[PDB]
Amino acid sequence: SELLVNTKSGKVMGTRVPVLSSHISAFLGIPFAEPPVGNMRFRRPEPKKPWSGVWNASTYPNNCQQYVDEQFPGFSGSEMWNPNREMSEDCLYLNIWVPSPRPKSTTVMVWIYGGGFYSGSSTLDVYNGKYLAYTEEVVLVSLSYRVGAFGFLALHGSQEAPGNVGLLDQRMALQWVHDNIQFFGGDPKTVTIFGESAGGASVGMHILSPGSRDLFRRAILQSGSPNCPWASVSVAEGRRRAVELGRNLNCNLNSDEELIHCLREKKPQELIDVEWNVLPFDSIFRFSFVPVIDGEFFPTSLESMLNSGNFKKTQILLGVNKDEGSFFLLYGAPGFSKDSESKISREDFMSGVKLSVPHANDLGLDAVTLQYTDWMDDNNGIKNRDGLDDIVGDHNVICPLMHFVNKYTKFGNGTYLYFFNHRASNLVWPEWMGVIHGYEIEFVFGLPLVKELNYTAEEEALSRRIMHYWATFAKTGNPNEPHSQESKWPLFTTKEQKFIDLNTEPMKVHQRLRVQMCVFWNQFLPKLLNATA
Amino acid sequence: SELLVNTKSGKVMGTRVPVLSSHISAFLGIPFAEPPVGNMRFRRPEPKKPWSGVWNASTYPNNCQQYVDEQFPGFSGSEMWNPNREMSEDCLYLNIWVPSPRPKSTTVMVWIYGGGFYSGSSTLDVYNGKYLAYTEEVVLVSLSYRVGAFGFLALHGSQEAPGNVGLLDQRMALQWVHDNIQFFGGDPKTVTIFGESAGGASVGMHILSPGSRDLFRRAILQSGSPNCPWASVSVAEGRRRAVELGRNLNCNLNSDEELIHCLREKKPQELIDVEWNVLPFDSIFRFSFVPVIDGEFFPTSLESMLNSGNFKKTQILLGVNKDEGSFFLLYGAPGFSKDSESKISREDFMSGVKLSVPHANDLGLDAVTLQYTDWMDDNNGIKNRDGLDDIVGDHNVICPLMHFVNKYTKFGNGTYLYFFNHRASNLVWPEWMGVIHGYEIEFVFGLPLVKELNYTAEEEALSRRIMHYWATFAKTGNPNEPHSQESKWPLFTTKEQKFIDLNTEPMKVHQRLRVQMCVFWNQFLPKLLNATA
Ligand SMILES: CCc1c2c(nc3ccc(OC(=O)N4CCC(N5CCCCC5)CC4)cc13)-c1cc3c(c(=O)n1C2)COC(=O)[C@]3(O)CC
Ligand SMILES: CCc1c2c(nc3ccc(OC(=O)N4CCC(N5CCCCC5)CC4)cc13)-c1cc3c(c(=O)n1C2)COC(=O)[C@]3(O)CC
Ligand SMILES: *[C@@H]1O[C@H](CO)[C@@H](O)[C@H](O[C@H]2O[C@@H](C)[C@@H](O)[C@@H](O)[C@@H]2O)[C@H]1NC(C)=O
Ligand SMILES: *[C@@H]1O[C@H](CO)[C@@H](O)[C@H](O[C@H]2O[C@@H](C)[C@@H](O)[C@@H](O)[C@@H]2O)[C@H]1NC(C)=O
Ligand SMILES: *[C@H]1O[C@H](CO)[C@@H](O)[C@H](O[C@H]2O[C@@H](C)[C@@H](O)[C@@H](O)[C@@H]2O)[C@H]1NC(C)=O
Ligand SMILES: *[C@H]1O[C@H](CO)[C@@H](O)[C@H](O[C@H]2O[C@@H](C)[C@@H](O)[C@@H](O)[C@@H]2O)[C@H]1NC(C)=O
Ligand SMILES: *[C@@H]1O[C@H](CO)[C@@H](O)[C@H](O)[C@H]1NC(C)=O
Ligand SMILES: *[C@@H]1O[C@H](CO)[C@@H](O)[C@H](O)[C@H]1NC(C)=O
Repeated sequence: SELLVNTKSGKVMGTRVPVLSSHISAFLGIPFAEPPVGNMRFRRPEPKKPWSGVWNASTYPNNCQQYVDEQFPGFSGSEMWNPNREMSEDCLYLNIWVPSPRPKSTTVMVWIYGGGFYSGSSTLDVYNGKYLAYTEEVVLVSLSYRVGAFGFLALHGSQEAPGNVGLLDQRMALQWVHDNIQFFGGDPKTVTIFGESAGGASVGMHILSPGSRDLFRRAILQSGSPNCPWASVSVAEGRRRAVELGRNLNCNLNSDEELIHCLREKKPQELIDVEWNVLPFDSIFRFSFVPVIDGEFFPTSLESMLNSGNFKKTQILLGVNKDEGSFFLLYGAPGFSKDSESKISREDFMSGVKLSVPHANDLGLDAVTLQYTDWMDDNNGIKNRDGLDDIVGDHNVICPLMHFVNKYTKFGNGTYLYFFNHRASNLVWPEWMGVIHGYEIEFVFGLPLVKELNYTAEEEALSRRIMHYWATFAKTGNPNEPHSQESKWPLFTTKEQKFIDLNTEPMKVHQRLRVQMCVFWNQFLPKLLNATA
Repeated sequence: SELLVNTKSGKVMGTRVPVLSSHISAFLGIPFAEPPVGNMRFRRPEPKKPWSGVWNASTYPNNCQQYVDEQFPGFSGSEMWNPNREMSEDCLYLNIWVPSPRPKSTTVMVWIYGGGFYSGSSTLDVYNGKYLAYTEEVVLVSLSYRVGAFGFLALHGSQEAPGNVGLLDQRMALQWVHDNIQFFGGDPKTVTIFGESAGGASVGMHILSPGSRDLFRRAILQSGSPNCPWASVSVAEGRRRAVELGRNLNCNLNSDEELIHCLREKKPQELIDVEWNVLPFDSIFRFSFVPVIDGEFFPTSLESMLNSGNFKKTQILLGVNKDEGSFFLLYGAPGFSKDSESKISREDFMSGVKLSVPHANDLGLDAVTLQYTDWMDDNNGIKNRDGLDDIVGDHNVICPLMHFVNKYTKFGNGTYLYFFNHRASNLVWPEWMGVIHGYEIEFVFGLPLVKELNYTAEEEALSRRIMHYWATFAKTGNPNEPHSQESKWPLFTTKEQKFIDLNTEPMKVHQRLRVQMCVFWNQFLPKLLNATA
């Protein structure tokens, strides 16, 4: 009964599931913490009290309370990210995918979903771990964590709403995986945590946080970095938004205790409905309740931690996608559409620049504009559009990640940089959107392997290659074949700063990813805004 | 006796001179002002007292007291700009070149030599007007004006050293040409003033100055603009330098009167020897004593005058050369040589950036650096060198001229923009220096016509074309042939902003000359320096 597993918390009943004309085990819904309900809302997670009998882990668990995207109802493109289960605070569970026969001490891979820290679900179709676990014979785990106010409300000082609880949720799952994954054939001394966007930033935060370092071996970061403009706030801003939320809900503000009590009575949807109202600016790619630089989970400022090398030192595989910004412009910028090539005008361009760099003063905006405007042809609808895409991309994902890369590689043990630039043949979004943020995931989890998903043959190869790189890396700390003859994915070094692209064509090696624009975002603009303010 | 001319100041005896196996008249040394000597030093020029008898104008006059370049002794490249006559304060004379037979009421062209306002001579070989006057049958005139302290010392308030006297010198020559050029077959109602570098800036200043507008019809500007960073200073800076000069010469400073008396006793070389010591910065392309925004010669600030359209409205022909900055880097930047391809290092590059933009604060310097550095290959010796060339070029000549162009064309009557990018076949300077500042002059005056100067056949064509454009323009206000079939030199308009290049190849039309870099120099950087200071 490989489906009947006994863990240090209780027994769990699995379920056999088909995968590419075969089967593997699957334990969905394993609880790793007491339900963050009632007075637990906002508090740090508490480990799951051991249970009696057999816990049925055959179906997927609930999804955490979140904002649901309904801008394009009845459109797979955006609906594929929405909660596909019943939302509920009681949502701290994790899913495992064990190969069959159940191996022992095999590479473990824990996935942490993205979603800007305000949304996400471990139960999406696109995150079905059966293919990867099957094809690469690994123990694929998918955790979950609180999001929105629920997971990141921060009244620094209080013990009721300390902030970063959502990250602590991830830590406790990693801890569980630590103590129980061996009972599933997993090797706790060989765990790779990986995630995309907010999930990626999460991985990076676990690398930095002293209280998480010992819970994993190596890590992967997809289109996300711990130092991203949107991935965290100061204790002060965190407290400002928390109060604002309260004001937004007619609450006693006089003290933390009174405010916590008020927010703890409100139904989940009440909080969610006014969640966006706390942001300081009109903007895109900015999220209300995110990790807060607390001095605890994060010893000191992120930048200082990176300089001093105060962070876990291991191997990391990370990269980005060609058009990271397109997805956000569609949702927030003026002029963008899903039903047209969205040629942007000069006036809308100026508008998008503001929404994209909300914290910028007027001179800053000029800087950004000058940097991304071709004055030899500035009324070119196409150009302006691609210009915004790059701005949103470079500022929020690519350059922040590159800064992280360079900074990490000085103390790291092995850095692998990729540039995903393949436009899926069956993508439901229009063409101007290019290689959209988050669309490398379907290849990482190997959906191009499902013949019914009408992908191309060449795309099945890519997905198999990508999973192999991801699997091999988590297993060895290197994605390259021990000694194949296939082109090697070079090691990113401080001097050569090499990286490769990921697509159907033959591998190619490049250097200094968007180095020019990144000098602008990482060195210059920060200085300009500091001096002129 | 076409050589014997009677003017409203006295008679003058000319001299016949050979030109391309033929002859024309030439009156060298016509005095148009009382010698600015003794107590006249620094004062506004006074018209030349009518003389008795026949003034012999067969030889060239003296050159004004100036700093002599002796960085490359015995090298035609730099020596061709040095005074080729005996320097002396008594230097206010002008030269005329009248075709033979002496025509009547023909197009007149007055040349104003450049030299950063600290040097220059109307008697250089490269400025011999016999070819142009001969080939294009025009009355070519070459004036002179005081330079250095002598021509621009400015103690605003005083009447002894009011500043801008040097420009007034040019005005009085233009006035003379006005009242006497008809006696030489010239048409005072058809005078075109043209000059290069400081001379060009001069032309532009005459266009702006209310007291000069009526002295000419149309104008030409070569690699020089009235609004250039180096072409003028505020009344305050003007007074600061004047004092500094005095301090530099152990003078009573207590009052203008005492300081003027002191500077009026010192021999010309004394002043000249400490002339560079007054600049506020360590730098290249910056000159000690230049035009001062006085509220008189210049009603108000240059920028305001250009916005309000407060300036002479006529036709103008102007342009620049491909490598304006090279000449100055050779003389002031670290790393540059005449005996090598001057591949510049990253450290010397940073140094040159400072010398090139002396008025910039640290953030400004960063801006400039980021704008001209290719971070995909920043140790490329070549690139850095060309980068400096462009910086020095764009900041000091090209973008300032472009700003002038755009601003003028809103009220102008006809604007023609050229981009001289032909590298003379016999240039004595090394190749890296490209198309050096001031080397379009030899073609304007048509030296490629002299077979003994070993130019190419193709270069004789260019020189003849160029002179024709220059001549035809001064004659009609349009350089194009009334109705030839040759490619037309389009009119620069605010919308299309067209211009053409000048070289041996077939004409080509372009648009928005260095528009990208100019947005940086004309809009952004000025704003950045304003905000952050
Ligand atoms: C309509 C909901 C919605 C609102 C706001 N911002 C959004 C940003 C992004 C998305 O969608 C994605 O990001 N995407 C959805 C998520 C998707 N992921 C999914 C998982 C993997 C990566 C891709 C990418 C596209 C939806 C948003 C917002 C902002 C503000 C409001 C306000 O009422 N709203 C409502 C009031 O006042 C303010 O001052 C202001 O802060 C600023 C003006
Ligand atoms: C050696 C003389 C010389 C000096 C300085 N600057 C020069 C600039 C340019 C040339 O030559 C050309 O421009 N060129 C010569 C002129 C030529 N024209 C000719 C006509 C048509 C255009 C081309 C172009 C090349 C010669 C220079 C200078 C500067 C300063 C001194 C100081 O002692 N000097 C001496 C002290 O203290 C300061 O703080 C400082 O201001 C800044 C550090
Ligand atoms: C748990 O295992 C059960 C077999 O012992 C299986 O029948 C359950 O499937 C579904 O049953 C229905 C009645 C409902 O309870 C639904 O939630 C279950 O998914 C399976 N699921 C449970 C109850 O956890
Ligand atoms: C003025 O015309 C003279 C003929 O009447 C001619 O001889 C002069 O030539 C040069 O003569 C010598 C002696 C010397 O004065 C020199 O300066 C003259 O150039 C000519 N030049 C003058 C005197 O102005
Ligand atoms: C390839 O699989 C697709 C899965 O999304 C499917 O939509 C395509 O359509 C066909 O299969 C099902 C889903 C149904 O729509 C049927 O009517 C279609 O034949 C499928 N490609 C095709 C056209 O065969
Ligand atoms: C073409 O004219 C040049 C003018 O500068 C000259 O230097 C070249 O040299 C010859 O003429 C004179 C000047 C002298 O140097 C003589 O020895 C040379 O033959 C001249 N080109 C040549 C080489 O004929
Ligand atoms: C990682 O560490 C091992 C041994 O500690 C060392 O041999 C290796 O060079 C390191 N990896 C890199 C390339 O940083
Ligand atoms: C110059 O003025 C004339 C008449 O005043 C006018 O016809 C012409 O269009 C003007 N030139 C331009 C193109 O500005």
